[PDB]
Amino acid sequence: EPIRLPNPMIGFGVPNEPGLITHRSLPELARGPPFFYYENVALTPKGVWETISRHLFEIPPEFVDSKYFCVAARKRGYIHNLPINNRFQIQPPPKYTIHDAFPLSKRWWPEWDKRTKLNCILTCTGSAQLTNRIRVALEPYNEEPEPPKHVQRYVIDQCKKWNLVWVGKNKAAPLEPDEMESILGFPKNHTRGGGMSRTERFKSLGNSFQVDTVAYHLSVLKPIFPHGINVLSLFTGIGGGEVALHRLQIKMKLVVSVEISKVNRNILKDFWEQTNQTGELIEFSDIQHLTNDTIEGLMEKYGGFDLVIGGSPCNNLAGGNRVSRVGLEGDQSSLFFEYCRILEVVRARMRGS
DNA sequence: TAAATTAAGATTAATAAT
DNA sequence: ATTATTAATCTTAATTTA
Ligand SMILES: Nc1ncnc2c1ncn2[C@@H]1O[C@H](CSCC[C@H](N)C(=O)O)[C@@H](O)[C@H]1O
Repeated sequence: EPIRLPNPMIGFGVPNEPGLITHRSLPELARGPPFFYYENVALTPKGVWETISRHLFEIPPEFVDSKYFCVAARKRGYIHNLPINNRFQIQPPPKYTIHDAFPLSKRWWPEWDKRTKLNCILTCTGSAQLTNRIRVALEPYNEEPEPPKHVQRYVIDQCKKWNLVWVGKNKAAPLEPDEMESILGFPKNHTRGGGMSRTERFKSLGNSFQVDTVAYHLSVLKPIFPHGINVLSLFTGIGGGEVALHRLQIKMKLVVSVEISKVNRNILKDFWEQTNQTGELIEFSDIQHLTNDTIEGLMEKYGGFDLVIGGSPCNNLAGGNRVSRVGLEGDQSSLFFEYCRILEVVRARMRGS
């Protein structure tokens, strides 16, 4: 049978909502050590998560929309072998509604824009030409109490489609990098510096984790590892998993990071020093060049990995991709099988066979 | 020439309507 | 329950700025 997405998309449960599940039955092969945590977009071409689950020991994905953790939706699938009881959220949780998340916006927000929630944060931002087109469409009705319905429809659907917020008179503009940073749960200016351009900031932020969602899942690790963990971070990006562990106060004795973007590696190392991490950070570039024996050598030096965490590329899965939405075997999304290859090396030492 | 700008539909699912 | 309509969606690439 095909994988049906859960409605509501709350996974095994989210804060302040009914339907929390405290126990599941995992397949014997799925079982740690190591713990592992895999992330990707939920809204793939047909059959993709079935294949991902087949290669991750038939674990059913946990589908969670991050709108239950912040102001912006983020419908993601999570395959992991973590315990699911006694999760807790990092504090304080981010603002839940647009009204609280954008305090100045009530000055410009139209009554007929009924959004209390933003849509997914993506790598492609709305253009200044779109802002002008919306402004021009609304101005012939400035002294009218309300524009006609067909004009309202165009503006509303463009604000949703491009995740625009009202910032000036008849002015709907996309989110700023620091706003994306805060909604995704990163500290302010996390992706400012390290040679990252504003353009690259948009892409890296759009590709990243929602930290509060991932932290809520990883929270179960805190009683398990009082002395911290050795982490294998695959497709690290701007370090969503590391920020989550940091916010959970779970010591990272070691992070071996694999991330091909140089500016992303700079952002992660900047975070490592600015938060005064006492553990060691090791940075690799291309996962395709990371050999099995290197993983085994690292485990022999540092004593294995307690957690393997990563999200492999989505560009060949994402609905926004006009060119190469060819599925799991696309040039970038096929790097999922590199995640499985590395994970299997860790499992061979940790659990055997 | 790094950085910025802009527009380029299709695929599903969720929801509404028989 | 079945069908039709609405709705969301970790993007690529060509091009221009500066
Ligand atoms: N061959 C490769 N080796 C290593 N990393 C790669 C790669 N190809 C792509 N990547 C990286 O895979 C990442 C996928 S996006 C994942 C982002 C991460 N979860 C975060 O919190 O930010 C990107 O950062 C991309 O640069």
